[PDB]
Order: sequence, then structure tokens, then C-alpha cells
Amino acid sequence: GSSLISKTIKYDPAKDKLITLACGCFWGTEHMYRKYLNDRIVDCKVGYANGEESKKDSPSSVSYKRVCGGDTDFAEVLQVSYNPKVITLRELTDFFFRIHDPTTSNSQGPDKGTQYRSGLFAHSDADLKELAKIKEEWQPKWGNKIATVIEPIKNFYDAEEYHQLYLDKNPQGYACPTHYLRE
Repeated sequence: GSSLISKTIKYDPAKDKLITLACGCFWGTEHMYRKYLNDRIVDCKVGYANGEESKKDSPSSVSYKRVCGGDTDFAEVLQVSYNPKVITLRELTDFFFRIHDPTTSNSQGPDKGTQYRSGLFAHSDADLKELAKIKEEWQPKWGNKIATVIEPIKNFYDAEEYHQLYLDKNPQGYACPTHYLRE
């Protein structure tokens, strides 16, 4: 089988939908989404998505230590649970393309590696087609160089508790220079 959904995220399949976002260092990804959109989303959790199953260091999870090895292909991500009647997927994706530089391949600012890659991981085929459409429309704003990988969600594992809400727990922690809301 496969773990696609966070074990700790607040998610009601009757009303909510999911989107998994890769913007580089997931501390910045969560901080941006919570700073500007916490009141409009149901819940969000940081984790590791779309990597090699064989390179997990535990049967049901993958650790920060293991991912930092740089060979697991796992991406540092934020999984967002949201109500479509409160906020649309387009609004969340527009925000996505404003909070990081999506033109760099396997890097975000000084953070280098496949774990920091730009990505949009869809939890349905319908979302996949919409995400690809939104990426197309955003191209001219980023010099037609958008490197964001759009593919279905393959696996997701919650990051360690200390990673959750990191920059809101510790404001003195590392902040990526590219992680800010652009005009």
C-alpha cells in the first residue's frame, strides 16, 4: 500500500480537500501559509513526499536525518487540508507561485538538493490537470522558466514534531531569503 495522507492532519473527506506543496525548506512553506492563510485553511503539516520507498529508514516513516542524505528523492513539503468553499485550489496555487522562486531545479536559495525542489503533488487527476493549467498561466510572470514538478502524490510521511510550526515556535531560526510574499 501507500501513505498519501498525514497521520496527524485535521482532514474530513466529506468537506475537505488536500494539496501537497514543495517550496524548498518546509519551515518557510508552513510559515508563509500560516502567516497569510491560516484563517482560511483547515490544517497543515510539514513532511516528506514523493521519494524512494526503498530508502526509508523505518517501515512506516522517513526521518529528517535520512532525507538530508540527499539520495532518497523525498521532497520537503507542506500538506494543506482545506475547504473548497472557503478557499479555492487556484488561490492556494497562486500563493504558492508568490512565496518562492520556482525557476530553480533542485534548490531554493542557498538550500541545495532534491529535497528543496519546487513541486505540486495532486491528490486527484482533476487537481493534476488544474495545477498544470495554473502553472502554464504563471509562466510569463516567472520568465517562462517554471521548474515546478507537477505529478500525483505517491507517498507522504509526517515530519518530526519539532519541525511542525518551527518558525512560529522559534522566530530566531533560519529563514530562506526567497521565502517572502511577492507582489
